[PDB]
Amino acid sequence: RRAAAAAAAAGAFAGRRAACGAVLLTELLERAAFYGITSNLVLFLNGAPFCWEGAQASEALLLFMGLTYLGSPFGGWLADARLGRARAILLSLALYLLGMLAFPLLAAPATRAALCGSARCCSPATFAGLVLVGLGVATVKANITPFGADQVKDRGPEATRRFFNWFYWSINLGAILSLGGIAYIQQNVSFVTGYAIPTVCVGLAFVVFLCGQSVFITKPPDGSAFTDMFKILTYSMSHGGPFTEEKVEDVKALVKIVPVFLALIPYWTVYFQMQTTYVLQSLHLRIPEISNPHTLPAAWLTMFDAVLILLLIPLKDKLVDPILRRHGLLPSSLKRIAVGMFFVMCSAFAAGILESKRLNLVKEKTINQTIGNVVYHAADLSLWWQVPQYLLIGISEIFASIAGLEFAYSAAPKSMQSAIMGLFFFFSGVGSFVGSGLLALVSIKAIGWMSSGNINGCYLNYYFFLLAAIQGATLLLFLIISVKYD
Amino acid sequence: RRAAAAAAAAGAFAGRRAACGAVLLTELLERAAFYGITSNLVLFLNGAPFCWEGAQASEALLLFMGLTYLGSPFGGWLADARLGRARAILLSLALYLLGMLAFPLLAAPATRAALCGSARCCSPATFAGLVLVGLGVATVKANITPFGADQVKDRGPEATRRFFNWFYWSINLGAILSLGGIAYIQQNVSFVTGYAIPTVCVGLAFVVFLCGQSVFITKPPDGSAFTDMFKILTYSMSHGGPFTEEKVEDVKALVKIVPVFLALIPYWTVYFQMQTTYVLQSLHLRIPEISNPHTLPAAWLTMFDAVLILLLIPLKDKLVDPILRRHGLLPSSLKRIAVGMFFVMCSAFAAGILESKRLNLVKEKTINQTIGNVVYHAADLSLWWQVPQYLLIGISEIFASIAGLEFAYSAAPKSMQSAIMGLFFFFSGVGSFVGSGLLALVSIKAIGWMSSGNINGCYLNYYFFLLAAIQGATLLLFLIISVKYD
Ligand SMILES: CC(C)CCC[C@@H](C)[C@H]1CC[C@H]2[C@@H]3CC=C4C[C@@H](O)CC[C@]4(C)[C@H]3CC[C@]12C
Ligand SMILES: CC(C)CCC[C@@H](C)[C@H]1CC[C@H]2[C@@H]3CC=C4C[C@@H](O)CC[C@]4(C)[C@H]3CC[C@]12C
Ligand SMILES: CC(C)CCC[C@@H](C)[C@H]1CC[C@H]2[C@@H]3CC=C4C[C@@H](O)CC[C@]4(C)[C@H]3CC[C@]12C
Ligand SMILES: CC(C)CCC[C@@H](C)[C@H]1CC[C@H]2[C@@H]3CC=C4C[C@@H](O)CC[C@]4(C)[C@H]3CC[C@]12C
Ligand SMILES: *[C@@H]1O[C@H](CO)[C@@H](O)[C@H](O)[C@H]1NC(C)=O
Ligand SMILES: *[C@@H]1O[C@H](CO)[C@@H](O)[C@H](O)[C@H]1NC(C)=O
Repeated sequence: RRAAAAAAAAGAFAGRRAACGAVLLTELLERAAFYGITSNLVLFLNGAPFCWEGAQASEALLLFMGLTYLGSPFGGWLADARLGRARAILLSLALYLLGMLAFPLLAAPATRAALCGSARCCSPATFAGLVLVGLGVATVKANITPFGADQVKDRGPEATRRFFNWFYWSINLGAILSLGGIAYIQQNVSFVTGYAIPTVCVGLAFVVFLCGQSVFITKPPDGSAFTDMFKILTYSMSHGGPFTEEKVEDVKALVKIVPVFLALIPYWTVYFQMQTTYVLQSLHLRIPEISNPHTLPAAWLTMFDAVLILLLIPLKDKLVDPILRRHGLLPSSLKRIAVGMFFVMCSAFAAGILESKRLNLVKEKTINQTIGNVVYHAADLSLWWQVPQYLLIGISEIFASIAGLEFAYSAAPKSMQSAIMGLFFFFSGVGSFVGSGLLALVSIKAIGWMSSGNINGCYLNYYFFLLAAIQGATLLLFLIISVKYD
Repeated sequence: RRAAAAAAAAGAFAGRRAACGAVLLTELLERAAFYGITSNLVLFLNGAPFCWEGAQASEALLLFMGLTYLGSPFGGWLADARLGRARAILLSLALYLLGMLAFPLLAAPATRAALCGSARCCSPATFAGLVLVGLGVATVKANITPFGADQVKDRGPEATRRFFNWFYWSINLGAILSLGGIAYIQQNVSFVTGYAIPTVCVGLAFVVFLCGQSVFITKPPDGSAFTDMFKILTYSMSHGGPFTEEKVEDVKALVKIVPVFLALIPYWTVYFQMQTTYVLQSLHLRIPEISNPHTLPAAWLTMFDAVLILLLIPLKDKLVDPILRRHGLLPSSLKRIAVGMFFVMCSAFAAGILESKRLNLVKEKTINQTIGNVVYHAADLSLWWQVPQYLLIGISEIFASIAGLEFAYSAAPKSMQSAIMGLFFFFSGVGSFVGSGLLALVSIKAIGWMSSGNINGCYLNYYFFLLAAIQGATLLLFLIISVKYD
């Protein structure tokens, strides 16, 4: 019946198999370049060409990441009011490549003198490159996600759900490629060759759109709507009556989806802190060697999470697209976010248990292992015991990560698409920054949880339990908000 | 509108304030007597009048508890087919008082010779008394709960929801009275006076119904329905067609509510194990003294849980009857069970954290404290640190315990009321027994979690984490079952 019809829709892609693979490949290459920059920025800045202090490099990376979140709302508005999505993404990719071209030249010893030969050694060029890269990334992220789902939007709302699966899969495949191959070359072979590859990736990602301009679905720009709902918004949030035709409906949609985005700040707060502290714990756990180029990169550890995601996304798809559809289970995009939050809390609890075990074991004996150029003191507890953690968050990223994008896409006005995604990725950055502040809070002398690269004297288990409690409170609040919204 | 109407219904009781207080008082007295028997049965059996071994007394108490669960389905059937609820409860209370009269006589030194003067010293009389008490308790429990809600059933389904709140409140008040006063006298003053009081409670509970026979709502017995849906059930589970008039509907209801009861076995499995191991942990924690009669009873520790429940039930009622009704939040009786399971899992995790802290602290120093007539080795960690546990389960008993009874009452055929409650209380016993088996499982030499009254050498934290995992899996399964049922 209806189920049969929906399963038949799941039979999507179909005609448009080109228009999609192009977007998937473009996002893969863009993510590969982004992770190539982000993985080893601090090592590059604190090295031979640049004599920046560790604090300066950390602040530079923090500003670069913050720019990629702050520029998203403005990148989305530019792609809706003044330009189309295709042209905006093309301009953003051109700017991203321009910012890309700076780092290989600085890495090269011959061309470094031309740029900055004659505190910070080469602050202007590096800052300009980082600003350009951040603006390009912010404009691409806020615009590629709705542009890709535009091709599959005609076949109802299950084709856009299948597309957002292989979009996340391509993102994670690009992350694996960048953090595995490029991050290895950047630290073992040379920085020139390690930074030339992501530039070539950006160059190839630009060619794909030019080749695929004949198969994409475009929408004419419309800034009149933005003017109507920004300039004369203060004149009113509802009850337009005879004045205005249906723009009051999209004003209602905006003011109704803002609270859902606001209630998701603690989710990102916990999620980014889990990204950081999980790697912190992995560094202090027994890591086996691979050979008899040395000192495997620390970025490889992050790969672990994404390594799960790939193996889950096909499987899940099959074992979720029939199984959960013919039974009418979990159809909405908000209950899936709730399930993701539940599994985030479970992962936090598992991490706390493992950290308590590690802190109990470390009092007996400790070994030294080198990662990069620094030796960490680790207990004699195998790294693979951290596998149960990464499953639970991985399942979370199966549910909460994709469903968040689906909700941001579907529950948004047609005119302001790619601008609601801008707010989504901006509130993600706000959550990341408040999470950094939370980490700074528990590090004070009054609490002393994170008073000290060795964490054998820091109670990471209490931090994990606090994150679990925050995630539980967020789960309850989000359940209430989702019920009220529906 | 509709909300207003429902809030007005909440304005219940109203006319029937007598018919209810009578049921509440009867259940209070019955629970006081039951907890008077259960609290100190082992101490009585292993003492001066009786020279039973500890294993024999434990087996006797286990059989007594198992009888109270096994007799529930048959007690409910007797109250529906052959008798009315009022007459069945009166007969059960008479039998309960008859079984009650045995223990004071055995405790008294003069009358002990008349009963058993001339292995187990007085097995026949004690076994007969325990059998009579168990049958009486089983028949009362399966019949008092639907009889009490019968008075308030006319004013829609919010009066039966308010009644089931003050019913649980009266149960917990009776538990506090029995475990605080009676359990104190049974161990400090004398067993004769400590067992005379619950007999007087049973006697008073019998008088209340005789006084309230003029204000109760009764239903004529109907065994023809039981014959129709038992004897010729094998002839068919649906599609009756011209044969039968609407009994196929109640057959459908039975076969549709059986899976929900089956999926609740792990809930009771975890809940009873939490009842036991929480007291086990409380015994090994620093307990302050009260005076300068000595050796406060161990049963007082159980009081802790119920001590919360009282303070929650009024408050909750108010802060849930307006607040959660005008907002249309959590109206069904199964989502409340799901919330209770969530809080059970959270309590298990908190208990595991506290147990890990206690096991870390015990390695430094240990103190000795006497409870009853046995000294426990306890860490120097305050007992009140166990408060966060008992809140989380207490909230659970606010949601899962009451809503389970509401679902058992509402989702049941009109003819088989008090027989579905029999199955409810029987599956509760099945869950209790499988929980006892689970505790016996983790005590084997292969696992060794509970290899040994001192638990300083037993990993209770791993047991708590296993209970939390079981509760999470039960939460997921129950969510799926509840969605399919609705
Ligand atoms: C006892 C004190 C702590 C009050 C507890 C309130 C919390 C525990 C309970 C009470 C009200 C509940 C919410 C009421 C609103 C809904 C909508 C319901 O359809 C799905 C669950 C959800 C999201 C509930 C989540 C849990 C909840 C927030
Ligand atoms: C979703 C939430 C409720 C999960 C519960 C996690 C929190 C509330 C629980 C888990 C472990 C619990 C702790 C268990 C052990 C200790 C150590 C003791 O020295 C003080 C109490 C304290 C600190 C408890 C505080 C509350 C606690 C931290
Ligand atoms: C609802 C469920 C999933 C909650 C998760 C609880 C379980 C699955 C988690 C919580 C703590 C985790 C443990 C953390 C620490 C250890 C000790 C180590 O020597 C073996 C792995 C092991 C044993 C992990 C096994 C999985 C684990 C027990
Ligand atoms: C990835 C693997 C572990 C599959 C995971 C399945 C579990 C995690 C998910 C998938 C399907 C989900 C259930 C689908 C059915 C429903 C009905 C929905 O309206 C409420 C939630 C509930 C009860 C979901 C609970 C969580 C659930 C059981
Ligand atoms: C660990 O490092 C410390 C500091 O250099 C050193 O003294 C100690 O011997 C090292 N242990 C091992 C096993 O290398
Ligand atoms: C605890 O009990 C043991 C065994 O009787 C005893 O030897 C020890 O001294 C006791 N400790 C205290 C503080 O009483």
